[PDB]
Amino acid sequence: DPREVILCKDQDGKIGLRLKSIDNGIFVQLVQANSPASLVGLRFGDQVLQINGENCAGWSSDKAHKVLKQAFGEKITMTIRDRPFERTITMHKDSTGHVGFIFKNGKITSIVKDSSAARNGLLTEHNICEINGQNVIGLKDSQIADILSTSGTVVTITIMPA
Amino acid sequence: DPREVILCKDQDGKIGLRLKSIDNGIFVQLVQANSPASLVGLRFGDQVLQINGENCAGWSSDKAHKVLKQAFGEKITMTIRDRPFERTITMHKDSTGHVGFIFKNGKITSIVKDSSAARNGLLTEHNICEINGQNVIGLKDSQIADILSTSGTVVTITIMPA
Ligand SMILES: CC(C)[C@@H](C(=O)N[C@@H](C)C(=O)O)N1Cc2ccccc2C1=O
Ligand SMILES: CC(C)[C@@H](C(=O)N[C@@H](C)C(=O)O)N1Cc2ccccc2C1=O
Repeated sequence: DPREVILCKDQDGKIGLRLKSIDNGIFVQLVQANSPASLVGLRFGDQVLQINGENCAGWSSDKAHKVLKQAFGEKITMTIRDRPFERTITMHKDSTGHVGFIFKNGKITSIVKDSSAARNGLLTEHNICEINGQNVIGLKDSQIADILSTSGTVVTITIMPA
Repeated sequence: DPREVILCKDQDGKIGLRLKSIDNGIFVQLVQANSPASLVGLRFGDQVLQINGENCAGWSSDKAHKVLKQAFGEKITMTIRDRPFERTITMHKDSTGHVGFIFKNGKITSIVKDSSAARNGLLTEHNICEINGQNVIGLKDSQIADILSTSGTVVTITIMPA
């Protein structure tokens, strides 16, 4: 089900959040670390239903950001649906220490034949969100590879359509 | 998470199934009624992981259909993941008996302002799969409207990206 969240604006007068209009709906594109957004448990992928009571259905990215910018008081209220496009998939590394997919800009671009990823039916055109609980949104590809490399045999990732 | 299914080829030498390659993965596009696919509970949206042991990752629509066509013997085995893109949303009709969205060819094309659909954050470019348990895949728009009309106030629908 959805849920309500109350959060306050920081010194610089922001919440550390980017919103994207996708199919006439507003979605969290990035949540900056240690921000008011972070504390109340907002994460990349969350759907924004209302902002201060008003429905977001139909709003552009620009409209959604302009509402928050001129939003009145200390406290903004938001009705959220938790990552509705969330898919978790558990994979196992082979002898070479690989689960078997290629990615660019944190998005899966190809699957390796007869790998663990192929076995479990991983899909391309999906962004990597987490790896074993560690959020990888807004990291460089090399930083993602480090996390993959420093993982154990069991590799659980969370994905979403691009 | 996944599961195995065994099914036999019918008199006309088919299973009554269409498969579509989506993001280097095979998916059920349509399940013809009273077919071997229908028995054993295949439905539009299911992901095909293996066909007769072999991983489907990377296969084209043509490749996937060609495997089944020349597949040896009475019995085909398939590893399936049940509708992984499934999203349910419950809505309530207004005074005019409307939840507030437009659709064409069983796909949501627009949301009505300040409706129940807007309130609950329904998205366009999503196919309607069920309505209160009733499957509406392969129905005409008018037949869908009948089911909507003959629904009560509470309207639960299942959707998927187009
Ligand atoms: C094996 C390589 C090609 C692959 C990889 O580490 N694969 C993982 C998912 C596995 O199988 O453990 N990487 C690492 C990397 C770093 C920077 C930019 C792109 C990539 C990429 O595709
Ligand atoms: C309000 C009307 C135009 C709408 C509708 O009854 N939808 C409900 C779910 C609502 O608006 O709540 N319909 C009915 C129909 C029949 C055949 C083809 C398209 C449509 C369509 O968009």
